[PDB]
Amino acid sequence: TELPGRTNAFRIAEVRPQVNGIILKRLFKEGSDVKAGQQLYQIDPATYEADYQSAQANLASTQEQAQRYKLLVADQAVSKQQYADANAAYLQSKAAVEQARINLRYTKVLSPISGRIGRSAVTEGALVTNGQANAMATVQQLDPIYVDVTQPSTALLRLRRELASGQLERAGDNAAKVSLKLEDGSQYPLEGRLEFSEVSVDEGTGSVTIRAVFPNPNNELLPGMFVHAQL
Amino acid sequence: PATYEADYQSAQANLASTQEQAQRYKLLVADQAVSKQQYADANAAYLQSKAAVEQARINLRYTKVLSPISGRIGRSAVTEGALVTNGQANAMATVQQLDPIYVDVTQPSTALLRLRRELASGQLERAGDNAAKVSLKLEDGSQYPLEGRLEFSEVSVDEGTGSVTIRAVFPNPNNELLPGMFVHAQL
Amino acid sequence: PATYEADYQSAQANLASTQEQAQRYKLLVADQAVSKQQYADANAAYLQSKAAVEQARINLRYTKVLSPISGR
Amino acid sequence: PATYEADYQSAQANLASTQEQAQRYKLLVADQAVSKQQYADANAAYLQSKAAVEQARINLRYTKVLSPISGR
Ligand SMILES: O=C[C@H](O)CO
Ligand SMILES: O=C[C@H](O)CO
Repeated sequence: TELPGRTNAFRIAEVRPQVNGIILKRLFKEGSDVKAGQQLYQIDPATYEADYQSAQANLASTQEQAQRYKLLVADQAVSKQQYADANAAYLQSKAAVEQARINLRYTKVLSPISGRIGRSAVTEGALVTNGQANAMATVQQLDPIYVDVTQPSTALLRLRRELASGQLERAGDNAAKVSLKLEDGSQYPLEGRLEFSEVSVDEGTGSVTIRAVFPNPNNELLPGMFVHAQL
Repeated sequence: PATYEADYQSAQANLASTQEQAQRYKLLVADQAVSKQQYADANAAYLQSKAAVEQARINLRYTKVLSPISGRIGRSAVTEGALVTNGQANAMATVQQLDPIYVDVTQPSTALLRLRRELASGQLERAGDNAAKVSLKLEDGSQYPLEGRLEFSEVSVDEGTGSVTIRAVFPNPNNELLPGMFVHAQL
Repeated sequence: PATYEADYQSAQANLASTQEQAQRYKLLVADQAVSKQQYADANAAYLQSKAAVEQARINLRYTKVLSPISGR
Repeated sequence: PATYEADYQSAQANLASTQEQAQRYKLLVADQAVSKQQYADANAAYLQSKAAVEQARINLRYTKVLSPISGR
């Protein structure tokens, strides 16, 4: 039995800015392989870095001020007000620093997922805004790769029982071993699982959609291919 | 939540401050050691802080997107790293409780009555008040192993057709039954 | 020196920023892609920063009270 | 023509405005008081207005349908 389907990325993530600024450098090769947590961009941190330190200086000051008054009020050398106001400022500073720190951190646009980044929709030197609609880039885990197969709800059961009645080659709980046949006609050398748990159902058709998972090193398989699973 | 968490704490700091200010100034005006203005203003700020904090708290909370129902989630319409907006048109994902599963049956208003009386006249196998036991037959032809209730209380009526729609309830562990199947209930 | 040290770095951070700003705007003005009033201001900030830094540096330095003479 | 007449004057009002705006920004770029890009946007609007007015004028004129040929 041959089940028609489309290959899809195993995982998709969008790269976006979370701080305002100018793209200083784009540290990645379009179309290369990037790891999750890897810096993909550098937003000119000249200022954020400046504010952050400007802040810490402030906190260092107000903090001393406060700690000194805490001591003094205990001996009434100072009033309950002055200490209150002093500890007030101290708290505000401490807050500012934390916000400064957060923004500086967002200056290094990291990759959320491990996969394959394509073209960078943003040129170096460009202006980037937190909340902006468009994404700077898109990474894609392409190794284990999906193959979305759609069968009429009936067939999914039929297969499901053959799986339990040993009539199908086990591949794991709810998974049968399968082979892939490119629209090329050729036979993808490796083979993978065909999980039976449903992922979606077009109630307007009643048909179900399940996923096959093939190993894809060498990156021979790419999203969008019209293939055929085999049981 | 890096920031929401930051604003929330930034806020709580403030409240802690203004609250002290108030509770104190509430005592000085008490002995005319501070004008009515000074205290009114102090309690003003205090109330504002208290409000700010509550709003910060609410936003932080929404940071963790929970599932409203228990059931089966399908694909996630949103990728990680994506930008999400309150009020946005599209839903991030849809959960569907498929275990007890419904089977919408449509019979002409007449038939519904015919069956309703057989139910009362014991001519139909009771399954509960207003419910008769029923079996399911997939469009496959096969016979769904389990069986369930066929509630007679109407759910909707296409007045343009006069026909009524009632629901059958089948157990569906194993998740063999899925939405959209064209089946047949049997009595 | 906890603070002086902090102000001093707080400062240098600032200068590093305004300095970049200035050096860049001067390029723009040369293409008339920014009013010289914008540049003037940019270089104005740069000079203030540069001044701040120097004063910061001076104060930090005075943080280690040294002995003027050799003796007892 | 109640409206076409209104739109035509509504427009001319606009043009009179943006035109002044432009002519003034034109003296600024001359003294590097503004960027080329600014005088650009200003002159951009000015040209759009001038176009709008001409279209308004044309339409108002057609409010008076005329005969293409001499005949019966
Ligand atoms: O931008 C999406 C792909 O990475 C490239 O073209
Ligand atoms: O929500 C059901 C499917 O997973 C998607 O669209």
